[PDB]
Amino acid sequence: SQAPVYGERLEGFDYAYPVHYLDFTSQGQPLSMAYLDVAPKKANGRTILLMHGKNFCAGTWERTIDVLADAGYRVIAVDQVGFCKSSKPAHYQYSFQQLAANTHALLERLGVARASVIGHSMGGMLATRYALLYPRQVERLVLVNPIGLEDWKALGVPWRSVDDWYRRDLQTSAEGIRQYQQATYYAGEWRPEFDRWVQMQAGMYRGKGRESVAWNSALTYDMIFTQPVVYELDRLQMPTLLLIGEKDNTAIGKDAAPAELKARLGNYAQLGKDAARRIPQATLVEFPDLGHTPQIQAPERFHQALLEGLQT
Ligand SMILES: [Cl-]
Ligand SMILES: [Cl-]
Repeated sequence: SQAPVYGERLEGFDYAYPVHYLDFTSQGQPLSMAYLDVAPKKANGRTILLMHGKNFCAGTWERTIDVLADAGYRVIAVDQVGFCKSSKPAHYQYSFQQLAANTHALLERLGVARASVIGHSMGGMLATRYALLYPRQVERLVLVNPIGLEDWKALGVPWRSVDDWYRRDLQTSAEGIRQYQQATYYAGEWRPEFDRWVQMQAGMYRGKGRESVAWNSALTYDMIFTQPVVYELDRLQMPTLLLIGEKDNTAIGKDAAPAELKARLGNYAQLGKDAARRIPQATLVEFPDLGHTPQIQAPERFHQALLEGLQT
């Protein structure tokens, strides 16, 4: 339907590639991580790991998967615990290290010794933590409009409790999602193909799993707010490519910030330059006219930059 209802683990919503699952135990819980694993026709000898944003899923990478597999990469796209088709635990203490370790464990089981890691938005923050933890196993890091290029709390963004994130998140609607995404993701543009991703998210808040979805969303908002990576960008040991749509204005808590602080948050035109300065081996690629999700807003241009930036 036009306002579809999806389950707690995105039951009813199809990814464009076959979905696999890995069962494991963490923090005393049985958990399941969904992932895509796509092989190239002719292997180039490299493997790519793709990490979704907070509000997107492994499936939202579909065009990037097609492009990279066609270029000869093995492509793995994983749904983190708390997200999408993976488990929504009743209880979990989230950290970027814990999620990175869960992912590292999956890559071990998939036989991957080393990968090039691409993270969008929250996935970028996570990819950063992954790269800090496992540098010998990350040959190249790519961050696509990552969050975490400024430490919001340190700028004066007011803290919100897990409980208050939870109550706020239960109000999520497709109308509200679209208002946010058209402005922040796509630089005021909209195309009908963007609607699939809005309804993917909105439909989880319609079903029987909506409280579990909201609770995990609250725990992961808390993780993003309390556990910055920005101070350690100077520790990154491999070449890092920053692909930044400069119309992005993403910042945690920007709507509860006073006007004077709103005006200063999420300035991606500056945040990219700042990150490039601090990362030892950085290459910055700016797209002046694209927003938070350049890979969806302008797929051909984004993919041409990414393929070239991945080359050794
Ligand atoms: Cl704080
Ligand atoms: Cl160190």
